[PDB]
Amino acid sequence: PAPHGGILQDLIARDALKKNELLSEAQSSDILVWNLTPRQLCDIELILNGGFSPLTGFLNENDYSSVVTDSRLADGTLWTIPITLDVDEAFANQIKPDTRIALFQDDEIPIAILTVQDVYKPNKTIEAERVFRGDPEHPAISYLFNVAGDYYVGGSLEAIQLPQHYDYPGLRKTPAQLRLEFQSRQWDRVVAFQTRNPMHRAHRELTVRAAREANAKVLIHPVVGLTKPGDIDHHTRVRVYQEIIKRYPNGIAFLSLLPLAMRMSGDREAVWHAIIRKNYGASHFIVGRDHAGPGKNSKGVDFYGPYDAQELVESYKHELDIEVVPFRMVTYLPDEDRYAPIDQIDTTKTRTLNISGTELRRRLRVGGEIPEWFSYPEVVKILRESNPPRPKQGFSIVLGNSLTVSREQLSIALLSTFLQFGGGRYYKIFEHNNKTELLSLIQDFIGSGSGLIIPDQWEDDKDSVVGKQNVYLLDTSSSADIQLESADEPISHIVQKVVLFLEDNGFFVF
Amino acid sequence: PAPHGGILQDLIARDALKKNELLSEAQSSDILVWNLTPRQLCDIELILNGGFSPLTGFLNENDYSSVVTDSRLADGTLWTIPITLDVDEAFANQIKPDTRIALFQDDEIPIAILTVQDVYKPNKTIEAERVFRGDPEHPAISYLFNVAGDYYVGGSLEAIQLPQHYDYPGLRKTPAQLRLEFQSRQWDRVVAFQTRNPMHRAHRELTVRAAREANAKVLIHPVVGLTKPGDIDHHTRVRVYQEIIKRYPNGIAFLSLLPLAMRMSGDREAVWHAIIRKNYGASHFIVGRDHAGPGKNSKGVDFYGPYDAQELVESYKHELDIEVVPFRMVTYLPDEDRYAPIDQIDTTKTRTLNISGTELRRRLRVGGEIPEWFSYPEVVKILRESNPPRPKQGFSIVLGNSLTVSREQLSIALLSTFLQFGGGRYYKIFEHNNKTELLSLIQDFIGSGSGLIIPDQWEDDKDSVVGKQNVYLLDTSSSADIQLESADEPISHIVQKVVLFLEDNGFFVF
Amino acid sequence: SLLPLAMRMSGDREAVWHAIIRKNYGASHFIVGRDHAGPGKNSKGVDFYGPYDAQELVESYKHELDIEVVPFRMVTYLPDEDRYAPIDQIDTTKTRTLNISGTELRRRLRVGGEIPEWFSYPEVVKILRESNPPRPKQGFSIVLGNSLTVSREQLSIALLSTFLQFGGGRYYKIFEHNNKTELLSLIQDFIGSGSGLIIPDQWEDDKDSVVGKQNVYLLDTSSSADIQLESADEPISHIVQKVVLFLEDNGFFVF
Ligand SMILES: Nc1ncnc2c1ncn2[C@@H]1O[C@H](COP(=O)(O)OS(=O)(=O)O)[C@@H](O)[C@H]1O
Ligand SMILES: Nc1ncnc2c1ncn2[C@@H]1O[C@H](COP(=O)(O)OS(=O)(=O)O)[C@@H](O)[C@H]1O
Ligand SMILES: Nc1ncnc2c1ncn2[C@@H]1O[C@H](COP(=O)(O)OS(=O)(=O)O)[C@@H](O)[C@H]1O
Ligand SMILES: [Ca+2]
Ligand SMILES: [Ca+2]
Ligand SMILES: [Ca+2]
Ligand SMILES: [Ca+2]
Ligand SMILES: [Ca+2]
Ligand SMILES: [Ca+2]
Ligand SMILES: [Ca+2]
Ligand SMILES: [Ca+2]
Ligand SMILES: [Mg+2]
Ligand SMILES: [Mg+2]
Ligand code: NA
Ligand code: NA
Ligand code: NA
Ligand code: NA
Ligand code: NA
Ligand code: NA
Ligand code: NA
Ligand code: NA
Ligand code: NA
Ligand code: NA
Ligand code: NA
Ligand code: NA
Ligand code: NA
Ligand code: NA
Ligand code: NA
Repeated sequence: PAPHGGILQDLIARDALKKNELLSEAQSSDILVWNLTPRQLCDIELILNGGFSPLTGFLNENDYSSVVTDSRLADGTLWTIPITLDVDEAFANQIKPDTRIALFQDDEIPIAILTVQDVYKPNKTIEAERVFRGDPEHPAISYLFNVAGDYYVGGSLEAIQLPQHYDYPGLRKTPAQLRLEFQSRQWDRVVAFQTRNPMHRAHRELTVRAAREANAKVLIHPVVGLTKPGDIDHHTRVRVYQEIIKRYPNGIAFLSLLPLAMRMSGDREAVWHAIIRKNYGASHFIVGRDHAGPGKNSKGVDFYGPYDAQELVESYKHELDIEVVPFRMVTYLPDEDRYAPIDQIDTTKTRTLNISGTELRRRLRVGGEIPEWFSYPEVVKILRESNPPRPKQGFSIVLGNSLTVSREQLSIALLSTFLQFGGGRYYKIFEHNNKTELLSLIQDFIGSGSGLIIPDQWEDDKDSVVGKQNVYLLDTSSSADIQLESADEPISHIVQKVVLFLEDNGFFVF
Repeated sequence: PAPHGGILQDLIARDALKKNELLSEAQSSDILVWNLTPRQLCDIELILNGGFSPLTGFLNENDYSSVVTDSRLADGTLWTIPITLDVDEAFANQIKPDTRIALFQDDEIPIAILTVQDVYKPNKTIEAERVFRGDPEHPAISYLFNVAGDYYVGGSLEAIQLPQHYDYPGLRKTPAQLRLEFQSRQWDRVVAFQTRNPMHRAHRELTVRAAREANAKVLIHPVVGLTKPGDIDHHTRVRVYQEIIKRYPNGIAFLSLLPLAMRMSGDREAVWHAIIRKNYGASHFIVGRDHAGPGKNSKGVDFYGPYDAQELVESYKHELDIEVVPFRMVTYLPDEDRYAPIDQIDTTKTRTLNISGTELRRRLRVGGEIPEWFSYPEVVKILRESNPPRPKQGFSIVLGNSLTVSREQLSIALLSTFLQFGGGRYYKIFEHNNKTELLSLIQDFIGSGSGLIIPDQWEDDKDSVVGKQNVYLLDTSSSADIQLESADEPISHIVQKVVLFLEDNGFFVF
Repeated sequence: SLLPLAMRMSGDREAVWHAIIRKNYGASHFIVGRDHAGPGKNSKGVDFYGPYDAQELVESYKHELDIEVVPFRMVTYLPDEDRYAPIDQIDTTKTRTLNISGTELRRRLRVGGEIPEWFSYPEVVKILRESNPPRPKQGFSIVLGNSLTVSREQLSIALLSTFLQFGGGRYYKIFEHNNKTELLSLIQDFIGSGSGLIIPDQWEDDKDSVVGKQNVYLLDTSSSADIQLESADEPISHIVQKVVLFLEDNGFFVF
């Protein structure tokens, strides 16, 4: 289908002959420079390659507000997610319209030249409410208030080069490249499958059903740009995708990585995803249950209805110009050993089975055995390997402040005690001295599977520098993960409590 | 048998009622304090519990020189290894005879009070030559010149408490305790087996043959104090011993950990070991091939003859007062599936098999399969788990100084590249900034199995702070582990060389 | 001992007959279980015979059969006790039973399912699977319907080349029958041999009887086509995908 807006805005192609010139300007000592934030690197790449057609830069206030309140660009073009260049007051103050800014990656690789149209201060509360539904726990809202700059810079782009990537060079196909891929294969019907999670059996069946329904080839188009916090890293997922793609009949599916930065904006994002997939050459786009939805908030309430996305996409059906293949909950049928859309069964006459993502991590963290019917063996192997069970996970024991015993001797005791257990885990007494360059290394070790014994707490002003993952506090306080009887409890006693606690949480298995 | 010298010098028992008094003196702000070095903690524990009877302190110059040149204490008592308290000039200068020094552990736990008899400066060259045979690569000689203090402090001890240990509290039996152990069991004949390596099938057979020859019960008495550099840590070995002990018939063997600090002094040490085991209650002591020997030097020549220890022990036979069970090379007999002393076979009429320690590590480092005949499965499992094969080992790539390319970009490229391989390894770009507190952490990560990408070298003055284990240098230099074509070689090229190098060395397996 | 008898599946009458035959052969006792010699149910789901008609009939001729009959009621499996037993001496709900009818049995055999260790011996199932292989090892035919407007020659080649890339030990062949019964009668032979046949044309209705309909699928725009096409001139790659996915859905292909 024709790219959204009618013209694929591949600016790399467009500006080719200005490459050298733009590059010179980008590195001229006079031009103002802004180093792109991670999400911005994702967005900038989708803008320059045509993935965000008709966009050709970051939204000015006129187009931005029109998207917030109208799900459309100022000219009426259907567009639900605002793509803006967020900066800080300090930087915002150095620019005026007509100004040319050089956009860099890692304060080293010049990506593009942005010609300023305007500099405004968005009302983040409206964007949060109208665009992401207002809930403060929503991933896009939390980003908007805690990471995003408070000033947006609307302006047009001139491409120097797409952001740099050293992993999967062959797989990050651009819209132009994907289209050629499909053509060389004479693929004129292609249903695209969005995803940010590893694909299990349900998904494989879902995608094949779609290929059959639409009479089209399958395009696995996963997001490797930025997804929901806590998601499985993309490297692991790519390994999973490349593995599961082999379960499809020969020459029916194609894999391509999408460097998109999701907002987990349920229904709006679904519309957005469809527009993006259309730009990339897809003729069909799948939209299953809770598409692009971030689940429930701490109160247990849904951020979106399980089918809001489908409803929203349905209402823009006649102007999306890409056919949507909707799916209802796809579940497992024990008694028949096969999956099927929930909308064509039940009646109690048939029993179903479903292993939610939650329950999935549990087995992964507890060494549980994931059902042969749920996912392929090769896939679980890859997953377990990236997210090992507790007995192979790292951790830290922080000797609380209330501790009255010798921190030095208690540290040694714990070290010697853990050492006798064996199991391949590496241990270390870790003195941070409140130095962030040491604090920031704590999760690195934990990530490496090592066990750390930290004799002292770090000042509260630095608590943010350390990831709380698998970090336990040994203290007399009520907020201690491992609570002590008294501040001067004898070491052997404290040691037994720490050992049994870790044993109870699966870190040790005898 | 009667402890060496006739009286078990269990000073903990002797000084019991002086415990409180000595403890008060040890913590009095006026007394001079010396914090025991690791090897000293091992020695101090063997002196205070009677393991070094008749010793009751660290050798004065008179007894020390008598041992260096006579293998005897000044009074004629047979004693081959000099046990001295080595300190530095600074400390030596603050003490005179009659002075009382407080000996601490971890500058916190008072171990004993030493009454000074003299302070002398030993001729380390003589001790090295007469006691350890002179070769500069010999472990005891390298320690003597690079770790030991240049001043010795002879003097008598008054025990406050044995050095603190939080691991294996039940297994570190003292001579008095072991003797009681044997008695409660009515064991009047016990053959002790010394060791610093994990026990394999050959050893199990060796020890059983001994039990049968001597008509005595078996005492597995391994060293957990200090052995040969590069040896398997004692925690792993203890796990191995506890595991292999189960392959003995019920109630024939006893396990006890010896906190001895070996000197790897072949024959002399053998004599010493025998004296030590006698003090501990053994009636028999095994002495196999190259007992307490450190193998060969870099030139391939033996530090000791494979049977020097046996010869030396034999010549002191009538005064050791503990029976020695000598063994010749115990090897494997394929054709008969069983081990046997080499002195009672060969003749070519029978083919043998032997997997030297060298070859042993190779399989462990290469994921090789260790023969069912060589060692028990449960044992190899424990070993592999502590010394994982290359595909699970950590490593570091240091971007050499000659590097002309962007260290920042080359770092990211390597990171992104390693990340796509998967396999449970954790990676990190590690910037040390020449800070030893960061440098000293490098081997910790490697030990944790992680892969580090270090963008810059560390000044040569700090090279000692980093263990060279699995640390590779990427440079154009000839001394580079991974040699580059030119300092400005393009990244993708450098990346391929690094990947293929690591792949060739087993770190990556596809 | 093998009995070269030609059954009539005549339930109760046949049971009487069987007993007479076994008596002639030297037996002193003859077993008569549930639905003995019965052909199950008809297309409407109704029984051809009562599950115990045979037993009743045999019982009424008891005094003149001169061979003793050992009657049995439904013998079923007892999970909780791991053992089988006549249904007439249990139930009461106090005990849970289990029964894998013959129907369900073929299903696993055709779907590669795993037959329970309690149901049959391993050595037996092995022999059965080997004689009645699962779909992924079964043969089949795709008949290019008459309504087909595309090049039958090119569509045949496409299907052949497509199936060939899957691998799995199956042998494929474009099979031209030319309405010759000597060729038609060979179709099931190949299917029986596990081979996959691509047949470019239908055979005249007057010969349809010469071919066993087993695993023979019709690719056509008609409603009676096993694999229904959108249009008679649907482009080949499209038709190929439909045929592949259909066969994949019916277990002939597994990836
Ligand atoms: N059980 C299911 N039934 C129907 N659709 C599903 C099911 N699971 C996942 N999907 C669909 O698969 C696509 C991607 O799934 P996910 O990676 O989990 O999440 S999402 O954030 O990319 O939407 C979405 O269209 C989603 O709705
Ligand atoms: N193959 C062997 N034949 C005879 N004796 C052996 C053999 N292997 C080991 N031993 C003996 O076992 C004891 C301890 O062995 P090791 O742990 O390797 O080294 S040692 O430094 O403690 O002697 C020593 O008496 C040694 O000589
Ligand atoms: N579950 C069962 N309980 C009692 N009898 C059975 C059962 N299954 C089979 N039988 C008996 O076994 C004999 C032969 O069984 P089948 O081969 O299945 O069928 S039959 O056509 O020869 O009767 C018959 O007497 C039949 O009634
Ligand atoms: Ca703000
Ligand atoms: Ca819900
Ligand atoms: Ca108290
Ligand atoms: Ca010196
Ligand atoms: Ca030799
Ligand atoms: Ca050059
Ligand atoms: Ca019935
Ligand atoms: Ca047509
Ligand atoms: Mg890129
Ligand atoms: Mg101790
Ligand atoms: Na179009
Ligand atoms: Na930089
Ligand atoms: Na359609
Ligand atoms: Na809703
Ligand atoms: Na349209
Ligand atoms: Na618990
Ligand atoms: Na201290
Ligand atoms: Na000399
Ligand atoms: Na004897
Ligand atoms: Na010699
Ligand atoms: Na004696
Ligand atoms: Na090589
Ligand atoms: Na009836
Ligand atoms: Na009769
Ligand atoms: Na179906």
